[PDB]
Amino acid sequence: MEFFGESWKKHLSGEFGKPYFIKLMGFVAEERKHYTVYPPPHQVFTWTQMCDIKDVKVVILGQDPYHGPNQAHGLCFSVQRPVPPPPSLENIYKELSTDIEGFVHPGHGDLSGWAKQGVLLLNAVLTVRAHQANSHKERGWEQFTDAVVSWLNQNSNGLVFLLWGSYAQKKGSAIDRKRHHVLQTAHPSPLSVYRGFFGCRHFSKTNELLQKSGKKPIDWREL
Repeated sequence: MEFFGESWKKHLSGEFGKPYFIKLMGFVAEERKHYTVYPPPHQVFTWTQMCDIKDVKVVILGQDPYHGPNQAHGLCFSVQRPVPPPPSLENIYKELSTDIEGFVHPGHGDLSGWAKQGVLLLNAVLTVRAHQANSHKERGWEQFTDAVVSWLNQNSNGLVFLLWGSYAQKKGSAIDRKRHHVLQTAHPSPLSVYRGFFGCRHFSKTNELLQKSGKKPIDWREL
Protein backbone atom coordinates (compact mmCIF):
# COMPACT_ATOMS: atom_id res chain seq x y z
CA MET A 1 0.00 0.00 0.00
CA GLU A 2 1.86 3.02 -1.34
CA PHE A 3 1.35 6.67 -0.22
CA PHE A 4 -0.57 5.57 2.92
CA GLY A 5 0.74 7.04 6.21
CA GLU A 6 2.32 4.51 8.56
CA SER A 7 0.35 5.37 11.72
CA TRP A 8 -2.88 4.93 9.76
CA LYS A 9 -1.63 1.74 8.09
CA LYS A 10 -0.88 0.22 11.48
CA HIS A 11 -4.52 0.47 12.53
CA LEU A 12 -6.43 0.07 9.28
CA SER A 13 -4.42 -2.42 7.20
CA GLY A 14 -6.78 -5.23 8.43
CA GLU A 15 -9.18 -3.86 5.83
CA PHE A 16 -6.79 -4.43 2.91
CA GLY A 17 -7.29 -8.24 2.70
CA LYS A 18 -11.05 -8.22 3.07
CA PRO A 19 -13.03 -9.33 -0.03
CA TYR A 20 -14.74 -5.91 -0.43
CA PHE A 21 -11.40 -4.07 -0.41
CA ILE A 22 -9.73 -6.40 -2.89
CA LYS A 23 -12.76 -5.96 -5.17
CA LEU A 24 -12.51 -2.18 -4.75
CA MET A 25 -8.78 -2.01 -5.58
CA GLY A 26 -9.38 -4.17 -8.65
CA PHE A 27 -12.16 -1.85 -9.82
CA VAL A 28 -10.12 1.33 -9.31
CA ALA A 29 -7.13 -0.22 -11.11
CA GLU A 30 -9.32 -1.24 -14.08
CA GLU A 31 -10.67 2.32 -14.16
CA ARG A 32 -7.13 3.81 -14.15
CA LYS A 33 -6.07 1.42 -16.95
CA HIS A 34 -8.50 3.04 -19.32
CA TYR A 35 -9.37 6.43 -17.87
CA THR A 36 -8.08 9.31 -15.79
CA VAL A 37 -9.34 8.88 -12.23
CA TYR A 38 -9.08 11.61 -9.57
CA PRO A 39 -7.31 12.24 -7.40
CA PRO A 40 -4.02 10.91 -8.80
CA PRO A 41 -2.74 7.70 -7.09
CA HIS A 42 -0.29 9.47 -4.79
CA GLN A 43 -3.12 11.67 -3.41
CA VAL A 44 -5.88 9.12 -2.75
CA PHE A 45 -4.77 8.95 0.90
CA THR A 46 -3.48 12.53 1.48
CA TRP A 47 -5.63 12.48 4.62
CA THR A 48 -3.26 9.81 6.05
CA GLN A 49 -0.12 11.81 5.24
CA MET A 50 -0.81 15.15 6.93
CA CYS A 51 -0.87 14.09 10.56
CA ASP A 52 -0.61 11.01 12.81
CA ILE A 53 -3.88 9.07 13.30
CA LYS A 54 -3.67 9.70 17.07
CA ASP A 55 -3.29 13.43 16.49
CA VAL A 56 -6.70 13.73 14.76
CA LYS A 57 -8.83 16.16 16.77
CA VAL A 58 -11.62 17.23 14.36
CA VAL A 59 -13.33 15.21 11.64
CA ILE A 60 -15.18 16.77 8.70
CA LEU A 61 -16.99 14.17 6.58
CA GLY A 62 -17.60 14.68 2.88
CA GLN A 63 -19.12 12.61 0.09
CA ASP A 64 -17.47 12.38 -3.36
CA PRO A 65 -14.16 13.86 -4.54
CA TYR A 66 -14.28 16.79 -6.93
CA HIS A 67 -14.43 15.45 -10.48
CA GLY A 68 -12.89 18.38 -12.39
CA PRO A 69 -9.27 18.52 -13.56
CA ASN A 70 -6.75 19.30 -10.76
CA GLN A 71 -9.47 19.80 -8.13
CA ALA A 72 -9.36 16.67 -5.94
CA HIS A 73 -6.23 16.07 -3.94
CA GLY A 74 -7.32 13.67 -1.17
CA LEU A 75 -8.84 16.14 1.35
CA CYS A 76 -12.54 16.94 1.37
CA PHE A 77 -13.46 20.53 0.32
CA SER A 78 -9.86 21.46 -0.44
CA VAL A 79 -8.28 22.44 -3.77
CA GLN A 80 -4.51 22.92 -4.41
CA ARG A 81 -3.17 26.22 -5.82
CA PRO A 82 -3.98 27.71 -8.28
CA VAL A 83 -7.44 26.09 -8.50
CA PRO A 84 -10.23 28.51 -7.46
CA PRO A 85 -12.15 27.59 -4.28
CA PRO A 86 -15.42 25.91 -5.27
CA PRO A 87 -18.72 27.52 -4.06
CA SER A 88 -19.06 25.45 -0.87
CA LEU A 89 -15.51 26.39 0.16
CA GLU A 90 -16.12 30.09 -0.49
CA ASN A 91 -19.08 29.69 1.91
CA ILE A 92 -16.92 27.93 4.50
CA TYR A 93 -14.55 30.93 4.29
CA LYS A 94 -17.51 33.32 4.67
CA GLU A 95 -18.58 31.59 7.87
CA LEU A 96 -14.99 31.69 9.12
CA SER A 97 -14.89 35.41 8.43
CA THR A 98 -17.67 36.06 10.94
CA ASP A 99 -17.01 33.19 13.39
CA ILE A 100 -13.25 33.60 13.79
CA GLU A 101 -13.15 37.36 13.80
CA GLY A 102 -10.09 38.60 11.92
CA PHE A 103 -9.87 35.59 9.61
CA VAL A 104 -8.98 36.77 6.11
CA HIS A 105 -9.75 34.71 2.98
CA PRO A 106 -6.34 33.15 2.16
CA GLY A 107 -6.69 33.61 -1.65
CA HIS A 108 -6.52 29.85 -2.32
CA GLY A 109 -8.52 26.73 -1.44
CA ASP A 110 -5.81 24.48 0.02
CA LEU A 111 -6.84 23.17 3.46
CA SER A 112 -3.56 21.28 4.11
CA GLY A 113 -2.74 23.71 6.96
CA TRP A 114 -5.82 22.40 8.82
CA ALA A 115 -5.01 18.75 8.03
CA LYS A 116 -1.51 19.18 9.56
CA GLN A 117 -3.19 20.35 12.80
CA GLY A 118 -5.36 17.25 13.09
CA VAL A 119 -8.45 18.26 11.11
CA LEU A 120 -9.35 15.06 9.22
CA LEU A 121 -10.93 16.03 5.90
CA LEU A 122 -12.38 12.67 4.91
CA ASN A 123 -14.50 12.08 1.80
CA ALA A 124 -16.62 8.91 2.01
CA VAL A 125 -15.75 7.93 -1.59
CA LEU A 126 -12.06 8.41 -2.37
CA THR A 127 -11.82 8.25 -6.18
CA VAL A 128 -13.98 9.37 -9.14
CA ARG A 129 -13.62 8.89 -12.89
CA ALA A 130 -12.68 12.21 -14.45
CA HIS A 131 -15.66 14.49 -15.16
CA GLN A 132 -18.18 11.84 -14.05
CA ALA A 133 -19.75 12.89 -10.72
CA ASN A 134 -20.31 10.06 -8.17
CA SER A 135 -18.96 7.53 -10.68
CA HIS A 136 -17.13 5.44 -8.05
CA LYS A 137 -19.92 5.40 -5.46
CA GLU A 138 -21.01 2.08 -3.95
CA ARG A 139 -17.89 0.18 -5.04
CA GLY A 140 -16.36 -0.37 -1.56
CA TRP A 141 -14.99 3.01 -0.48
CA GLU A 142 -17.91 3.71 1.84
CA GLN A 143 -17.18 0.57 3.85
CA PHE A 144 -13.53 1.53 4.08
CA THR A 145 -14.18 5.09 5.24
CA ASP A 146 -16.78 3.68 7.69
CA ALA A 147 -13.84 1.66 9.14
CA VAL A 148 -11.84 4.85 9.56
CA VAL A 149 -14.70 6.63 11.34
CA SER A 150 -15.31 3.55 13.53
CA TRP A 151 -11.64 3.29 14.53
CA LEU A 152 -11.55 6.93 15.59
CA ASN A 153 -14.88 6.59 17.38
CA GLN A 154 -13.67 3.61 19.42
CA ASN A 155 -10.02 4.53 20.02
CA SER A 156 -9.76 8.33 20.28
CA ASN A 157 -11.30 10.63 22.94
CA GLY A 158 -13.05 13.99 22.75
CA LEU A 159 -13.01 14.43 18.96
CA VAL A 160 -15.29 16.97 17.35
CA PHE A 161 -17.20 15.68 14.30
CA LEU A 162 -18.58 18.33 11.97
CA LEU A 163 -21.47 16.83 9.92
CA TRP A 164 -22.66 19.17 7.18
CA GLY A 165 -25.60 17.91 5.12
CA SER A 166 -27.64 14.68 5.32
CA TYR A 167 -25.07 12.36 3.74
CA ALA A 168 -22.41 13.30 6.34
CA GLN A 169 -25.00 13.16 9.12
CA LYS A 170 -25.94 9.60 8.14
CA LYS A 171 -22.29 8.58 7.99
CA GLY A 172 -21.78 9.90 11.56
CA SER A 173 -25.08 8.60 12.95
CA ALA A 174 -23.43 6.01 15.27
CA ILE A 175 -20.73 8.22 16.79
CA ASP A 176 -20.60 7.87 20.61
CA ARG A 177 -21.68 11.35 21.81
CA LYS A 178 -20.66 10.56 25.36
CA ARG A 179 -17.08 10.07 24.15
CA HIS A 180 -17.02 12.67 21.33
CA HIS A 181 -18.84 15.80 20.23
CA VAL A 182 -20.99 16.05 17.14
CA LEU A 183 -22.04 19.35 15.54
CA GLN A 184 -24.54 19.18 12.64
CA THR A 185 -25.99 21.64 10.20
CA ALA A 186 -26.82 22.21 6.54
CA HIS A 187 -24.26 21.72 3.78
CA PRO A 188 -22.30 24.85 2.85
CA SER A 189 -23.23 24.65 -0.86
CA PRO A 190 -25.23 27.70 -2.07
CA LEU A 191 -28.54 25.75 -2.26
CA SER A 192 -28.46 24.94 1.47
CA VAL A 193 -26.07 27.44 3.05
CA TYR A 194 -28.88 29.78 4.22
CA ARG A 195 -30.71 26.82 5.77
CA GLY A 196 -28.39 26.62 8.78
CA PHE A 197 -24.76 26.74 7.68
CA PHE A 198 -24.29 30.52 8.00
CA GLY A 199 -24.30 31.34 11.68
CA CYS A 200 -23.46 27.76 12.75
CA ARG A 201 -20.23 28.96 14.39
CA HIS A 202 -18.81 25.46 14.19
CA PHE A 203 -15.20 26.73 14.10
CA SER A 204 -15.29 28.62 17.39
CA LYS A 205 -17.52 25.95 18.98
CA THR A 206 -15.10 23.23 17.90
CA ASN A 207 -12.24 24.92 19.73
CA GLU A 208 -14.32 25.43 22.88
CA LEU A 209 -15.21 21.75 22.87
CA LEU A 210 -11.62 20.63 22.20
CA GLN A 211 -10.63 22.45 25.37
CA LYS A 212 -12.92 20.15 27.43
CA SER A 213 -10.53 17.27 26.82
CA GLY A 214 -7.39 19.38 27.18
CA LYS A 215 -6.72 19.70 23.45
CA LYS A 216 -5.19 22.92 22.06
CA PRO A 217 -7.49 24.70 19.61
CA ILE A 218 -7.22 24.56 15.84
CA ASP A 219 -5.65 27.67 14.40
CA TRP A 220 -8.19 28.12 11.59
CA ARG A 221 -6.13 30.98 10.06
CA GLU A 222 -3.14 28.65 9.47
CA LEU A 223 -3.73 27.96 5.78
